[PDB]
Amino acid sequence: PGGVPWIAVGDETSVTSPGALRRMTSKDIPETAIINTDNSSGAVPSESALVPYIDEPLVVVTEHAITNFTKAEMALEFNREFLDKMRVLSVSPKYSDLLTYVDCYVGVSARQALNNFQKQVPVITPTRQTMYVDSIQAALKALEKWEIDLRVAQTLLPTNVPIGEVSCPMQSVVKLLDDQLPDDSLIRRYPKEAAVALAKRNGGIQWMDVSEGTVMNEAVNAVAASALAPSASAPPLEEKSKLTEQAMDLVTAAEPEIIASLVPVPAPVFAIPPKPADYNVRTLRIDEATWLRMIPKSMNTPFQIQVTDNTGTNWHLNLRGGTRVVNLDQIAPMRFVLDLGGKSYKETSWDPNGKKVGFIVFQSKIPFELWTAASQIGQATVVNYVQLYAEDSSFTAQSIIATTSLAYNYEPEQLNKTDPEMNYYLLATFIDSAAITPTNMTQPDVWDALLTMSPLSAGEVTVKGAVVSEVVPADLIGSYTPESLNTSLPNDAARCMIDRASKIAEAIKIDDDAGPDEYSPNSVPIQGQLAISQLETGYGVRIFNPKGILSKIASRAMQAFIGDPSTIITQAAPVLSDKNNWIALAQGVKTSLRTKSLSAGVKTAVSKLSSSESIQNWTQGFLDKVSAHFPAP
Amino acid sequence: PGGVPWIAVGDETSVTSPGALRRMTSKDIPETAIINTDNSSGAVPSESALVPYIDEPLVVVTEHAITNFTKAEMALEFNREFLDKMRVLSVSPKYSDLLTYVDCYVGVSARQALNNFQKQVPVITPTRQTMYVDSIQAALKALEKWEIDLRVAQTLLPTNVPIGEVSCPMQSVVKLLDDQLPDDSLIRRYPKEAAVALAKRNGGIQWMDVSEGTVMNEAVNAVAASALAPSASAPPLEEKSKLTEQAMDLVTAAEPEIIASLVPVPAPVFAIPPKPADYNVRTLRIDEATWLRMIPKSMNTPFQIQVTDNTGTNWHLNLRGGTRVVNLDQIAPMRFVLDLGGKSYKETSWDPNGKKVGFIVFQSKIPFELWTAASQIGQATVVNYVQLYAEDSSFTAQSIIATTSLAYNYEPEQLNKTDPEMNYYLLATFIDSAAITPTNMTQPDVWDALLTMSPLSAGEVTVKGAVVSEVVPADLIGSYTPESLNTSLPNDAARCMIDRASKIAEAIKIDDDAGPDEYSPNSVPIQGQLAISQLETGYGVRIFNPKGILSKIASRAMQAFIGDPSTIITQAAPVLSDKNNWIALAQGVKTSLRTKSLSAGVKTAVSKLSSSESIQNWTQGFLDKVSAHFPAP
Repeated sequence: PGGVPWIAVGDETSVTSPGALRRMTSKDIPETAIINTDNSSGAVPSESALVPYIDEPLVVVTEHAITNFTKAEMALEFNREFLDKMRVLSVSPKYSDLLTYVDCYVGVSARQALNNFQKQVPVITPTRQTMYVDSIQAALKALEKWEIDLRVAQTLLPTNVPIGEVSCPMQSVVKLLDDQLPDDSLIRRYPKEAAVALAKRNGGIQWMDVSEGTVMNEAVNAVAASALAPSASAPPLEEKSKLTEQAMDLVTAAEPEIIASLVPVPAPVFAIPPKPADYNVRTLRIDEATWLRMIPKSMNTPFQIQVTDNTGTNWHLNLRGGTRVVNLDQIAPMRFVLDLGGKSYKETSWDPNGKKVGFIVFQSKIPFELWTAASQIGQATVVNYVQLYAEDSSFTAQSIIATTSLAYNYEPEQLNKTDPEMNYYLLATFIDSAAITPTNMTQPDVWDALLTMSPLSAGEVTVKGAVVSEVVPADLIGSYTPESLNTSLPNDAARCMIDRASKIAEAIKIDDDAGPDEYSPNSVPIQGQLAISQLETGYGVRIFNPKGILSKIASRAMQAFIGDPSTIITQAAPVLSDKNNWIALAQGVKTSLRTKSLSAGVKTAVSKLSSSESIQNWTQGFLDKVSAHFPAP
Repeated sequence: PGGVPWIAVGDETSVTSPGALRRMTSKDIPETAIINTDNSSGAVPSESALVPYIDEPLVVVTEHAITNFTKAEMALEFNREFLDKMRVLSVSPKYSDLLTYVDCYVGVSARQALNNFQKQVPVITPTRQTMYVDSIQAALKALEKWEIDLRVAQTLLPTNVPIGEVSCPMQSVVKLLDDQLPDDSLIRRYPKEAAVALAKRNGGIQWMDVSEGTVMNEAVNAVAASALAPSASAPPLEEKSKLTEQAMDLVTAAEPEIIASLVPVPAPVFAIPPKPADYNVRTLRIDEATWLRMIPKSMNTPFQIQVTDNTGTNWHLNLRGGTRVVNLDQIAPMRFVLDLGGKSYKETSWDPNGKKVGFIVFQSKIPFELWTAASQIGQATVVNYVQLYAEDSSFTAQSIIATTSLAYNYEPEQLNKTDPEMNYYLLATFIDSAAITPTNMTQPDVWDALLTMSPLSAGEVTVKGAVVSEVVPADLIGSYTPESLNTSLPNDAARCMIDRASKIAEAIKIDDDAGPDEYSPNSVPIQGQLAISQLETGYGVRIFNPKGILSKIASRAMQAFIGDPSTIITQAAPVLSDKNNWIALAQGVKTSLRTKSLSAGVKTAVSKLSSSESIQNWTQGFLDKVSAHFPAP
């Protein structure tokens, strides 16, 4: 049943009673007290001075429990011949001898025990338990180095054949092990023990008995090894159970009820651990990356400003048309690592070497692109900076900046944006103490490098470059242009949904061994979602088609999904763009995987035996070599 | 008890029995049917063909129905002698006689009635109970003119006195009735019916009987009169058990636990119906009223823009420095109504008469402070406009503009706020069909007016001209300047803290009767907070003051709170600036009322008495005038 035994003190209490039950202890059951535990293996100190005599509680043991603590005992008992050599655990534990039975009220809380009066409930003290588990693990610790030697013996040459059977003279095989087992092995010390230890765990390996001249099968797990056997027709039962589980282990952890939701869904339950993303800021098309800002080009204006850092060091820099900043608002607190290294940045009178670059945060009410003077920038700070080095590269007659790792990360906490009229801008540019001539340096920024972007808030997701509290996974399907997707933020909705939906794809592969252009238990749900869409009364030019074609289209379309999951959100993909196609896929994945009955696909069934029979030939191939180079009298 | 009777069908059920019971019906107890009902008053017809012959549900009648429904009957019998004169209702209904005492499982639910079983329970059907009040109620209509003419007889001359007794010959007083009662009064027709009627409800009025030649008291409500009658030294009980009632009732409405909350509190629960406010935009200090936006001086330029109306009509209106607008953002929709009567707006080349003014709404990303051009208004629409009339005023030789009602109700769901850097502005200026010379009219705006803010919300509370969904009543104390209030919006937290604390302010006065510079149970919770504060060492110079000083300071301050409820949101209020003083007062009123024992103030107790015998003294002299001018033979 489970829980803890109880005793009744009310003497007139039946159910739902104030003070009916109390805990059972060792004064209630004197036997369940640690002086009456058998001193087998010498666990309890016999000398009377060291025994506590203080009461201890009682816990109920379930069936499955003893079913495992008994099983754990046999970990020792494969190696018993070796244990006796080590003079340890002479008498086996026998878990059940540690048990004890009462028929008293059983339960976790007394309210539940009050009506649970079982019979012959096994019981044990917590201290007697700890006396047991350590004993097993004690011997397991003792057998460690012996264990490795047994494995290296078995794995030196094939002791198991996947399918069928093989044969080889014994004197030949032991001799080949003589010169390859390490000298410091305990097979060297104790052969006769190892020999019977092997034969307990392999039906093939036997040992004829010199007494009566008899040889026999000795292994103990005969019932186990059957389920691991290919038949004349299909693979072993074991993995055929396993595989369909792992498919359901994925479809479960990918929680399809979310990725199918046609309703507003909060961001955190939909977000997953995102991945870093990479960009080259200069090269972007501005009309796409909606999270960028750019001071307009071609006005001739150009000026200088001075901004300090946390230390207060005053600097100088330029701003000019064409310069770009990121709009720090709603950038879903993020991280910036920019590597200027590998570019030239050399002017006719401005060498990049020696100068400094850095990040510059901004605060100014006027929108960024309307900046035209030093007055309106308002509040600004320099958060980080480095000093550059330049190196000559393969392209002869030039030099090239060495590696940089300008770091910075964004956190809304410090900024504390409460004024609904505030603006926030980040920018990487040359920085120096002295002023810069407006024409002696002519770059608009230094954003012409490699930018690696990494998220910090995994509980908040942007969509189309804009943060949002909730998302609707249904409506994302078939709404992205690959121009846009490359310019997406690393913690975008699709990013979390592309790989999450990819997680569905592995299941389909692990279940579907279908080739090109034929139906499949997971390609067919699309097919139904196609036929009915045809038959309705609608726009355009209607078209009928026989099911011979309709069936292929789904299979042709599904093969895309495993081939690339990201294509479903790509705009106007032939089949997967539509949502009704998408949903009908994400339910069959659940249902098909729940109706399989210990089966592999026809093509997987046929191939695996043939791949298996091929190996068995190679096993006799190796064994036949063992004999010729190690004969027998 | 109460609820519904239930009859049994299984007879073998104890608890959680699914359907053991069944709703009893009038057929099961055929005494509760309308063919057996006592037809006293003759309500139900007496012809078989005109009778429902259909059963009805049963409802249980509880103690408090019987005590009151019957008690309602007696209010009829106070006027029996006229009812009978009208030959109606010869037999009084006797509510209880329409019941039948049964014993069954009774309860609102069959579940709860399952174990709730009773004995001799009153039962009635709805139709029977409906008819009973109809019998009562139709008589109250019958006495629709009698009772009015009854009261005027009592109210024409003082029949009741607050204290003591008075006297006047009955011969005289009746003679005063005859010449001052309307000829149509029912008492003119039926003198003796009135005479018995008044004697039942007034002990003083007692009639001699010619047979026995005796006379005695007659009133039927002597116990009731003993509640409203004062003692020779104490006020009446009823009006005391009535005052403490009001005071508690006001506090429970004021919800002291909110206005004493030390942590954040949501807005819609906190706020209550607001009152319209008024401001003078031209006269507010632009720094104080943060909900204002205005163009700097010193630009030297001036420009005109075209804006369309909802009807597509186009209009021209000019702009300059100091032209104030209002930030429609963080306003929690208001009603903007504008009046112009009483101003001049007359210029050397601009006669305001005949022109038009209107509210113009702006939508731009560009912040209003940095406008200079006509291409950066953004989106505009003349949301409303009205014509102008002019008349001459007390100032000789110049006219004045007449009443205007230019109104617009701000409503954010129209604005469709979607851009975090978008901006909204509202203007009030002149509008003309064609262009207007920027020079001949040099008013920056018409914002010199009497604008009335009317809130369109109660769940939305602004603070310091800015909205917030979370208010902390503790921190509103000592945080408003005498100016900052006069810049706030009507839907402010303070005006919500004020108009609520007034009821707490009003609550005190009904109980408390202190005066100048003496303590009270309600001024004392302040005083407890003062001793401990000065006792602990603070900052500056520690000073010491005996308790006599503290006692006055608390009462004086509590007078100041009663004098002006709005004294606690101020800044630097001498005593009430601190929350601990405010908090302790808040919790102290609840105790001070619940711990009264039918008590009343000590000074008032004398005053109530002393005032009353003056009323008696006045009354007697007035009765004397009756005998002087209606002398009995």
